[PDB]
Amino acid sequence: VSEKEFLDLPLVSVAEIVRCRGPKVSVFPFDGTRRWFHLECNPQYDDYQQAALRQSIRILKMLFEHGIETVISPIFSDDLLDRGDRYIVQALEGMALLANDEEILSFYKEHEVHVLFYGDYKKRLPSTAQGAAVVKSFDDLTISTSSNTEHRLCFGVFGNDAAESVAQFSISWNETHGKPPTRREIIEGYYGEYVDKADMFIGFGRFSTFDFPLLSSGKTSLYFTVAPSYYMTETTLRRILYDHIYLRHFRPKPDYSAMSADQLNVLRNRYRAQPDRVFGVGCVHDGIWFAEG
Amino acid sequence: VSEKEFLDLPLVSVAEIVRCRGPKVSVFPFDGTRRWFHLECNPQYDDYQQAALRQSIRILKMLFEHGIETVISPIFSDDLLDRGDRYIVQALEGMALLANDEEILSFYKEHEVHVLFYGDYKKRLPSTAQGAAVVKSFDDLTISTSSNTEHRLCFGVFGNDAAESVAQFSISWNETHGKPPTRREIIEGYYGEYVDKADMFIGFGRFSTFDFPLLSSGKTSLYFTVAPSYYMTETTLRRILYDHIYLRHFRPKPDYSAMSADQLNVLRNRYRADRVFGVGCVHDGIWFAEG
Ligand SMILES: O=C(O)c1c(C(=O)O)c(C(=O)O)c(C(=O)O)c(C(=O)O)c1C(=O)O
Ligand SMILES: O=C(O)c1c(C(=O)O)c(C(=O)O)c(C(=O)O)c(C(=O)O)c1C(=O)O
Ligand SMILES: O=C(O)c1c(C(=O)O)c(C(=O)O)c(C(=O)O)c(C(=O)O)c1C(=O)O
Repeated sequence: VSEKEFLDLPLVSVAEIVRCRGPKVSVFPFDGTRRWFHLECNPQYDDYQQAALRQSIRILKMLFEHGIETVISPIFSDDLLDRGDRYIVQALEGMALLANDEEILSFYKEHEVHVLFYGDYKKRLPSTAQGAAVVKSFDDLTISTSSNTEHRLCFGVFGNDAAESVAQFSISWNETHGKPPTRREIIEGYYGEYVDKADMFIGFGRFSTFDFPLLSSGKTSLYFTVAPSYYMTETTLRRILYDHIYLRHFRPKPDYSAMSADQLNVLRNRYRAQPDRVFGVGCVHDGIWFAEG
Repeated sequence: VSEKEFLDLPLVSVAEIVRCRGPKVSVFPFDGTRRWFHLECNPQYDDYQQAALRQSIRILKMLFEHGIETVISPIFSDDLLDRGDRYIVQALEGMALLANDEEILSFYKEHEVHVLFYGDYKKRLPSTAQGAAVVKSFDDLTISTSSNTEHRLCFGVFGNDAAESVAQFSISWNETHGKPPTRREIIEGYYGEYVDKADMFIGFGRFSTFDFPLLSSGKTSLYFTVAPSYYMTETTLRRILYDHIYLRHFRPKPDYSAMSADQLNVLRNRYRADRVFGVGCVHDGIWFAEG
């Protein structure tokens, strides 16, 4: 099955393929959107939060339409890369939109998305009226979308450093059960439901991943877009899916004892000089980091 | 300071720079060493475990000498990529070497390395006799290198999925202390000592990271070499270090509201021209990242 074929497939058979072979759980932060906003919109007229929210809908829609069961989307934390909002008041406007805007509520309905929140936000959100309201809206959104069974969407708010949460949870579970919680139960406790390990993380810019505790594995395929997340097109998404599905786990494994001198030379040249190439090494233009290619 | 300048530096300078600007903690699994072995050695005449061991010593020495304080190296687990051994009898040979080999005991001694092991190896490993022995060797090695204070080496053996371990550690801790353990205490519990969050991870081949629970962060800089880990030269390491130290956290941050139409255009065009690092191709059953 070739890449061009896969790009030529109608959406339905792609979603079938993904439902069979994964990725089942995908991590996708929306990074660099302030960059995107200053390049693709008019900051003098356009409303930042609405522009961003429209793109979040578009991308979530795209991911689910391609047959991805669960999306994990870090939204706000101390270690989020290229975050959507520098200051928490603006971030709280964004989160509120996530839990109250009619357009996105309609999206959750139309795509049967059940929406969960993870992280330390119940403690760490501002002890302000606004943060109280946001926490409330989160709880309400989890409730109002709880009849939706086709897709799971997990938003991460202070979704780094689960260690203390796991500890306290485990202590409680042991007190209430007489035995430690299994791994499964720990995951349910942190995310509100059981979620399988991530099959891919799609990042942007600097190679870095974050905010998906308990869900990371060496099997999680990692990608890093050159352009900020909201530049994501359906073709890009397909190149990533094709790579994860057919290329990252190609069979059969090569047998190097079976190789000709030529075959070893050919493979040696790829790895050997030239030279000492490492992906993730970059360069800086006008204060902006870009991976060298 | 530029890439060329940094590369021209005396090692001692590079190391002082690393000592004060980081990476203080670096994750470096040794991956694809079987490809390397089939490409660079003679399997009919060369001993695999010894060749691998010698390369491990070379790279570890290189990292510690460049000023890095703690190296975390996944050795064996269920989610390692391009692992050193397909079967656990061989992997136990390698582990045994790490705790018992003359050359490497000498390495720990001369570079004042304290060596710890993390993961669920005490439960999984000693199903057999060889495993039980490896575990005792692990313990002995942690103890006999314990007065070394310059550098820390953590070898990962079944060092993924710490959740259950953290849970039991916390239950026990709370039972003996009357309060939950802090993050620091949890980290000390899992690794034996407190370890700061990883500042960088250096993989190989398929973009993936693994086997450093509790120590991963958005700030962990990630790198994936094209060639198997044992091909690493001092130049590669210096390019990596330079990127992490001076590029990944460039200041000052750009101000888009202060750019000219032309400046906005040039940047808009880099992004509008669609590439994804991590997308690859396959030659002869082997995956390579596309440039
Ligand atoms: O301080 C910021 O919030 C910020 C960030 C950031 O995520 O920390 C970035 C960034 O993407 O890393 C940028 C940036 O686009 O480089 C800026 C910026 O406007 O230059 C800021 C910022 O608000 O200053
Ligand atoms: O789980 C695998 O994907 C797998 C497969 C496979 O294609 O299903 C094979 C195979 O092609 O037979 C093999 C194999 O080498 O026989 C392995 C394997 O290396 O054990 C795997 C696998 O990694 O699980
Ligand atoms: O089954 C293996 O152990 C294996 C692996 C592996 O780590 O799972 C790899 C690999 O690097 O992914 C390879 C490989 O080099 O691609 C091989 C191989 O010899 O092709 C094997 C293997 O022992 O078959």
